[PDB]
Amino acid sequence: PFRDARAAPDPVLEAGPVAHGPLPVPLVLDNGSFQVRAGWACPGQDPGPEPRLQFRAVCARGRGGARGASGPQMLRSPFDRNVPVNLELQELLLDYSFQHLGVSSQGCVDHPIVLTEAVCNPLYSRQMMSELLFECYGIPKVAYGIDSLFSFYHNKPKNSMCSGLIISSGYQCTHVLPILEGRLDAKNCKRINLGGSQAAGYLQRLLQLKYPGHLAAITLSRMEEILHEHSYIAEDYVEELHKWRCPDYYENNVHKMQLPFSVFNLAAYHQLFVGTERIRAPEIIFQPSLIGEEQAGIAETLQYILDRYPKDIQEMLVQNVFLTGGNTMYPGMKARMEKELLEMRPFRSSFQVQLASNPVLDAWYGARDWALNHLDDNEVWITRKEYEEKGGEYLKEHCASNIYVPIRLPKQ
DNA sequence: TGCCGAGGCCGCTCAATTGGTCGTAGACAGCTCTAGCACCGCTTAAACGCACGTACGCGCTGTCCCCCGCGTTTTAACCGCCAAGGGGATTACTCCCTAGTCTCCAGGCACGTGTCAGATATATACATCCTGTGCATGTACTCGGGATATTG
Ligand SMILES: Nc1ncnc2c1ncn2[C@@H]1O[C@H](COP(=O)(O)OP(=O)(O)O)[C@@H](O)[C@H]1O
Repeated sequence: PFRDARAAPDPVLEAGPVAHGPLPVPLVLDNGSFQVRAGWACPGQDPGPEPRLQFRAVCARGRGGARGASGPQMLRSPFDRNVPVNLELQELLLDYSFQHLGVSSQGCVDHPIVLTEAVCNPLYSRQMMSELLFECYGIPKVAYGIDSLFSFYHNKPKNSMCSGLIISSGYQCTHVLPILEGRLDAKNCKRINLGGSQAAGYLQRLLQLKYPGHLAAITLSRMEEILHEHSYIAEDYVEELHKWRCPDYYENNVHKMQLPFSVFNLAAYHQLFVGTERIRAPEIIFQPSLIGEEQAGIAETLQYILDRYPKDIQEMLVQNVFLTGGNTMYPGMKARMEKELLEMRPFRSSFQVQLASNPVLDAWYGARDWALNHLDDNEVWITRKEYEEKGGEYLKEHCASNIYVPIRLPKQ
């Protein structure tokens, strides 16, 4: 039976939890598309004690017009396909986050910040995100990095130079990232235009067509439960669906999702039987052709990037296949990935598949551990004055960050 | 009996359709126009469409309560028929008049340009006309009783 989600927690703090040693403790801000995750670096403690503000990245303002609201509670959100592209709907998302974390007082946030961004970020987008940050909030110095690569940095066996493929899958994108000597080989990195949002959207539209008698009973927040709790990824889809074909297996494995009641009441207050549907929603990232979409999918793409290298460095970078982010949470994901990988390697060769320690939070914990180390490496950060000579389309090439290129944007 | 008378099958000859072959004449497809002026691309400052609670108007709804429907059959002539008669619609011919062709011939006017005006649009101020509302009676109605008209 379905549950309902929680809302409106009580995060309130003093003006700044400044510890011993250096006073400018940075904010660690994972600016996610599904949800934002934000908090103080809190140095000198091994386990990250409190990743506060776990909240959905969505805002309310309706037919009333005169007000808007920002916490977990018609709706809007600041992103287009995992790049932020909104003005004040970004501000009132930052404002919520700062106010609930506490801030000093004066006409700026006194603390430096580390902020996640898109695997590639359009130059205009980076420029705007820098302007909307330095101008309005007055931050002293800033760092941009990629969610996935922070999660890798967290999960590495050692704080040392590495190579691998990162497999990442968030709200509206999945990416395959080849990395060599700690550097993202962004020349031949690739992404797929699908993700967990689109899975839920498909599972919704399926069950709407299965039970037209009660369109209103099924809605995204209930699709979330069946997709998180009750769905799994096949080892081989055309074989799973084949064992699902016989009634004696079906009845033993179909999921009985009881709606809340007011004929045994199921003619409207149905038990929403999900069978094959609990496979067809996860599978979208491996076979986007279950939707209309003609793209290679996470299987053909991995082969298509992996055959663009010399045969020795393939055998190097496949030694660390890493799973992180959103959709990798499905049960069975490691097994499907390592089976699909076994067919596309030399007959006796070796590979290894690692799953992130906490697939959803390790991006933030990574950004924490990174900033807490690189406090004083002033070649890594963008300082407030640099933004006055370099127009905002500028970045500092540390590991776990997008590849910079010399370029400039006309503005007046 | 008879005879034959009446009787039942098969090549000429003509008269539409049908399809074929002859040759020749504009009219169709196409080219090059060429030429130019519309389509487009490129900006601009622009109007008007459109996605979106809430007051709330009325579309739809649960009751009882009766005529007109619903059912029958007698009959009543309506409608159908067939057969006969008369002509008038029809057919086939001969004489006849003009429909149609072409050709010459003119100027009527429909065509076209050449200028630029009285026209009507658009704004601002505005007063006024017109709508929506609220509000008495006056009639057009439904009924009952009797006179006149008309059917059988
Ligand atoms: N436990 C889970 N099982 C399955 N899917 C999950 C789970 N938790 C989150 N997701 C999916 O993860 C996606 C969001 O992941 P996230 O890393 O926050 O995205 P991003 O970094 O792009 O904002 C959502 O589409 C959601 O459906």
